[PDB]
Amino acid sequence: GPNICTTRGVSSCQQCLAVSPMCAWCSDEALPPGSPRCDLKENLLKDNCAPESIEFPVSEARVLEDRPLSDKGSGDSSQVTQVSPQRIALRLRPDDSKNFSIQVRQVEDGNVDLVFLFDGSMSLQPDEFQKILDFMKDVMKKLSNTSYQFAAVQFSTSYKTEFDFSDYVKWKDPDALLKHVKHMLLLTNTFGAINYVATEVFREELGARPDATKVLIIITDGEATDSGNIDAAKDIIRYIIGIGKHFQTKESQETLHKFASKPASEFVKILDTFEKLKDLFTELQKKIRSKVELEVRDLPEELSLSFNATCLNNEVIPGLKSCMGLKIGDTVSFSIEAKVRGCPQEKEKSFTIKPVGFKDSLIVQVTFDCDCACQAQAEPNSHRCNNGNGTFECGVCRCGPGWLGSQCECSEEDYRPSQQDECSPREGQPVCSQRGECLCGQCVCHSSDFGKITGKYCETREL
Ligand SMILES: *[C@@H]1O[C@H](CO)[C@@H](O)[C@H](O)[C@H]1NC(C)=O
Ligand SMILES: *[C@@H]1O[C@H](CO)[C@@H](O)[C@H](O)[C@H]1NC(C)=O
Ligand SMILES: [Ca+2]
Repeated sequence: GPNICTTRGVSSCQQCLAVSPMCAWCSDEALPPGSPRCDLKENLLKDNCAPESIEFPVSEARVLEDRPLSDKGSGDSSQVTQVSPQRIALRLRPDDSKNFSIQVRQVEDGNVDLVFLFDGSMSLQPDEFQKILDFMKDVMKKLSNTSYQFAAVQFSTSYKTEFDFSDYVKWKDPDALLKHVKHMLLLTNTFGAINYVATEVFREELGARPDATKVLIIITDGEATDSGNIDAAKDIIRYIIGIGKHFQTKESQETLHKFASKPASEFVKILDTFEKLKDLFTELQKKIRSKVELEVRDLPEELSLSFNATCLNNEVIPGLKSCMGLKIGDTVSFSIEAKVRGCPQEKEKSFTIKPVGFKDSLIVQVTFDCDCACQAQAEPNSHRCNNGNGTFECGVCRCGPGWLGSQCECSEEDYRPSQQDECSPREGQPVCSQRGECLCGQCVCHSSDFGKITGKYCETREL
């Protein structure tokens, strides 16, 4: 049962490869033109196509850089490795796919650049504002000897950095970092405050680490008094904590959703009192650095990925690019499939697959294997195609303007292949009255200076 490679009526080696990854092509030259050309390599070999003429590329995945994951008890010896492998060379056929895998293992503490964006509006009692200050001092005192880095920004009507990352690293003293804070006692411009942090606090000159996890703890006691968008803070993991009587109604709590990351059930936290601020972050802190999540950069438009995750105790979750509830030294893995659509023009592209908050990454160098190697001697104007009327690449003719056929001979389109038996009017007769040649199931009459020959079967001579 002639399958996809044979059926599609292909006219060259390139679109034969473009039919399907399983298709191979024969370029024998010496072969009855109406023989099969695009088929599986086994079927091509089953007929007597010259075995060395067969073109059958195969997609492949080759590991280039495969530093092993670092173990627990790791000194910075050529730095630590948390993603393996780190570079892979992918070669893909037209519309083909190829799987690969990566192990991820959090070897190090986990670098987090955390910003406190705390409400300083007029609604806060002097004690409540102090509870917020002591909350931040508590968090920083509890995390002094970790890879956490802290910045704090008070916002009301205005936005003010009380200290940034370079200030925290330099002093490491929560009391001294916050001693100058004066309660603003004004409005609640949450939109502009989040934009301020995203562009004016998360900056490398001010101590921010470019590969660290960006976290935003927003503490507020009322709805925002400004408006706009926070597109500039899309790359920051944003928690928001609404505290007090102004978030009693579920309506008021829902206004906070657009400020926090998704889903709101994870990143929006509602409290009735400021006393519960100590215990609340204690639980938040457990989900900040306990999750590996794959992040795809520079993925070409013609490429699509699918992920199957093995997330501790061999729970094989199809669809997931993340695993949560991880500890130091745990190892997870992801099976990744990359399918291309057709064949892009730029034949070499790269992209990155990286865990959020990691410097380690997997770079995937892609090359698309679409052309046939028999473009070597493609013989334009070949004597196999009516002398000039066709280019002879890969053992067949690619017909120039006008002409058609196996050899570029049939000129005016026969269209419907039908049969050569439509060249003689009845079963046993010779074709074209013996005054012409059957070309693509249609008679083409012998030319003579003695007179024209016409008719469907070249029966009429005009002397
Ligand atoms: C800070 O914590 C790390 C974590 O083990 C420890 O190795 C280091 O000695 C601590 N520093 C001080 C000054 O205690
Ligand atoms: C994910 O698992 C499904 C079912 O086992 C399989 O069909 C698919 O190829 C897998 N994908 C990858 C990228 O391994
Ligand atoms: Ca308020």
